[PDB]
Amino acid sequence: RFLKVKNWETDVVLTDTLHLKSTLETGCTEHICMGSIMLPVRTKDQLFPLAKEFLDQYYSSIKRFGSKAHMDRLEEVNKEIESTSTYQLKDTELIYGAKHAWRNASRCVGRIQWSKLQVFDARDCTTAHGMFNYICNHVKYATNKGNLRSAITIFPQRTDGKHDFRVWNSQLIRYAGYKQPDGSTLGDPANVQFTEICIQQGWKAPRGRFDVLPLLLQANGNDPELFQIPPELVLEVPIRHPKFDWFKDLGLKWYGLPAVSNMLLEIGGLEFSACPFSGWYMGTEIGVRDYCDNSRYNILEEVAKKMDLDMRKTSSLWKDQALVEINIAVLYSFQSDKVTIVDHHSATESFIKHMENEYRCRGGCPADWVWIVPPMSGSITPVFHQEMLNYRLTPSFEYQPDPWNTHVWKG
Amino acid sequence: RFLKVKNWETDVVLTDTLHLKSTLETGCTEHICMGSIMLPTKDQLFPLAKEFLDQYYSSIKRFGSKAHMDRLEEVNKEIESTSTYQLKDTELIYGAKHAWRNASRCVGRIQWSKLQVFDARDCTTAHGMFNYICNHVKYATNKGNLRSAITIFPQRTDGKHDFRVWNSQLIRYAGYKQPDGSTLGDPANVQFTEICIQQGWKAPRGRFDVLPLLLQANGNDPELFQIPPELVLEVPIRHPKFDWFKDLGLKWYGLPAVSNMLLEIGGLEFSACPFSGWYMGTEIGVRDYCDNSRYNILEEVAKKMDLDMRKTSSLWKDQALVEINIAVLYSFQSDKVTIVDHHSATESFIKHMENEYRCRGGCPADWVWIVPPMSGSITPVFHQEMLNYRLTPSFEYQPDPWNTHVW
Ligand code: HEM
Ligand code: HEM
Ligand SMILES: CNCc1cc(OCc2ccc3ccc(N)nc3c2)ccc1Cl
Ligand SMILES: CNCc1cc(OCc2ccc3ccc(N)nc3c2)ccc1Cl
Ligand SMILES: C[C@H](O)[C@H](O)[C@H]1CNc2nc(N)[nH]c(=O)c2N1
Ligand SMILES: C[C@H](O)[C@H](O)[C@H]1CNc2nc(N)[nH]c(=O)c2N1
Ligand SMILES: [Zn+2]
Repeated sequence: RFLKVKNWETDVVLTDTLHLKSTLETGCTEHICMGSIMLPVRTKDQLFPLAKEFLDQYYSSIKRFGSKAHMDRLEEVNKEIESTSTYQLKDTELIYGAKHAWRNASRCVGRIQWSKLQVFDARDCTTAHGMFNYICNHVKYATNKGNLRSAITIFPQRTDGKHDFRVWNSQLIRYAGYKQPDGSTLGDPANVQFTEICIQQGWKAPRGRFDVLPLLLQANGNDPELFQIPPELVLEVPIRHPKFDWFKDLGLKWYGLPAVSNMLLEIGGLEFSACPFSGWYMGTEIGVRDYCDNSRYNILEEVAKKMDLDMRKTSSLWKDQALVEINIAVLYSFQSDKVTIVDHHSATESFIKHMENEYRCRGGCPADWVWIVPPMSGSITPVFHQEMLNYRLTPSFEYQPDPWNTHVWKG
Repeated sequence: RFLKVKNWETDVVLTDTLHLKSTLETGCTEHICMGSIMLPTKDQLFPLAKEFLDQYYSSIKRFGSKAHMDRLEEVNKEIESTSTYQLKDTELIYGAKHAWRNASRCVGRIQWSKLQVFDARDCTTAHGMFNYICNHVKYATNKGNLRSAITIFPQRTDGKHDFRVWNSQLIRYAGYKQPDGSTLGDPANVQFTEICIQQGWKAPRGRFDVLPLLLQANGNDPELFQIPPELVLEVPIRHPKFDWFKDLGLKWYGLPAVSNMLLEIGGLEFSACPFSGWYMGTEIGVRDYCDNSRYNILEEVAKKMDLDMRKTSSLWKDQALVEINIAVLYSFQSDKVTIVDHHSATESFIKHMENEYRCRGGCPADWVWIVPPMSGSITPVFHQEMLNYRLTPSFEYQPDPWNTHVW
């Protein structure tokens, strides 16, 4: 079964045959589409087919399908599964799996970069302190004095699910939030709950509007521990605007390294509950979401005020005006400090090229339109007019519940 | 199976039960989501009719009543006898208001019940059609105080006699292929502007020439008609801050009146059913002016603003885009023509969602189409989870008439 997708600005039409390799479900049925829903212990019984399928994929990519190298690996993994109830990935296999999870991420606009991914094998890690060491190295390498490099660090896979390695933070670097008695929030509203945990776990909080949270790390299913990232490793950028000299006086900064640390990496049926990975920011992540979402730093009002905007009727589009300026500032500040960042036009254009290339070379490129289209100026980026097919391939990055909701406390 | 939707900006949760009444299909499966794809007999007809009449008599609190059963019987008889049937005016009105209500891509549905239905089922000719349309245009325009309306021409019979309005909107600007290679007027209407010329229209070859009407009655060849200019309200576009704006020579028409869709009620197919409301600002400003495949005025506007167009990261496309959309809203408001901004409209739609969840048990919505084409995440709909499914009565798409019409 072939499937065509069309781009209504260029009339370019592409055919998908890759969706036939799709395993997991979408949340959708013939009678309901849930494409806008945000969030729609494993036995040997189901493990080996996942192993085989994965290993068949792997040996195809290295062009050794059916070889003795292929077959003996299957034989090896097989035996290890019924003997030990799990199995270990070779280094080559781990690397492949990670890159491909990235490549399979249907919600990711940055996947043109997927082949260049520095994989750090942290599978020999046994403790929280060990975790801290690995993570510090990750940051230092990834940051690279502002010239950011994609990377992922991979901690021990899940076994019986009672011995999970988890990074409790949603991103390695992120600013504290503090609900005040009066109801106002200080710092980042997104991280209030996590800050409370951290504070409870012993963290002494500076209580400023921009405090870098401590790492909260759990190894082998033990109670998580706190660690301060050395400040010298945390690259931040003061936000200024090129024309408005009062912008700097708003006192905004942001960190340079987006490093997501709460997702689950699945490869050949193996689950990696701690797999922090990092790239570089698209400006609208900071400029549109981080500053301008109502449930976040919410500076729209103050920026609009300082710009003397007609804030009386929304039909003055003051909100829209202030948003654009804030995004201009974010990009200007990062480029001025030589810290890698991409604007939303550049990134969406790159993605379209990537995707075209993926259809030609791979038979498709699963993509979630709801997530790919940037949160401002949608229709003036080329992805808005791009039809996209959404489906799920393994290896994949998956959501997993907040560890504080599931963890069994020792003492 | 009793689905929940969450707004991630306000933590509001609504439970959807209304989807379980869904009749048509989505294009999606458990293996593939197609939510971003633009367009995925006597025995057939009675079930369809019964479902409609069931919901109608339920809506008037007469479910299972004698009147219900009597009507169900009467229609059942007519179908057996005539291989079709006719809607009582009340059913027709109910069905139209509900097809709008069920339009999952429409951000405007808060207004759904205040729709004026003009029954044009007695119409027989294209001339008759023209008269009905003129009347619709004048009622709806209402000197700039726009009112929603739909005019419904005879339903389909045997497919050989359909009524069709060939224009996609009653009012749209012509577009012509320049020898110089580019495009003058509206590029989206080039083939139609040709077909009108190709059918005898005398194009003034301008930039904003109102297209003529191509009306087809009873499966006949379509006829040309000019809307009386005094009925076409237009708005010159000026910026409230930039005086140079006026010299770009831009205007737009006030009445958005979609005319190429098929209205389906109780299994019957109204292939000619032009309807109209009022514009959300972005429809003209973001889409009609700045889409590359349209009037694409972005570059030129930005130039007038002397923005750094050397690198994409100066966000100059974004800056201009806002100003353009400010001007559109400013012009319409100043000339007292009804228009809504995307902040106001989306806010209303969330409130309308609330209402439909409460009073009806849900509200089908297509996020890809509800979220405006600019400033997406600073509108409430962006963080609003939605469920998409298809209820009847509905507006469906239908092929362009030329591709089908037996001449
Ligand atoms: C290097 C440059 C990259 C850019 C510019 C980029 C950009 C983005 C953006 C903007 C999102 C949506 C975020 C949001 O607004 O919520 C996203 C999603 C995502 N990215 Fe990328 N990304 C990059 C690299 C990576 C890397 C290195 C990985 C992993 C190896 C990755 C994996 C993902 C995944 C799994 C999602 C889905 C988020 C979810 O499902 O919640 N990305 N990307
Ligand atoms: C009264 C004010 C109204 C507003 C502000 C409004 C707004 C909108 C907008 C912005 C769209 C997206 C269209 C696009 O971007 O091309 C849309 C689609 C739609 N509207 Fe509404 N509308 C209004 C009235 C109506 C009326 C009176 C009807 C029918 C009786 C209607 C039925 C529809 C349908 C069926 C669609 C989607 C068509 C499709 O499936 O492609 N609307 N509307
Ligand atoms: C269910 N919520 C999804 C969600 C995903 C998130 O991860 C987004 C994400 C993931 C990987 C990224 C990699 C690079 C980059 N520049 N941004 C990236 C952004 C963040 C917040 C939320 Cl709320
Ligand atoms: C650019 N949009 C494409 C498209 C629009 C369509 O109708 C848009 C439409 C329909 C009804 C409307 C009613 C009011 C209004 N302001 N806009 C309205 C816009 C139908 C099919 C397609 Cl493919
Ligand atoms: C590719 C995508 O399906 C297509 O461009 C859609 C996206 N969302 C839209 N939304 C509206 N309101 N109108 C449109 O024409 C479109 N186009
Ligand atoms: C309800 C909806 O799915 C949700 O708000 C999505 C919309 N699109 C998004 N797109 C990006 N890039 N990031 C997001 O968090 C979201 N949120
Ligand atoms: Zn779907």
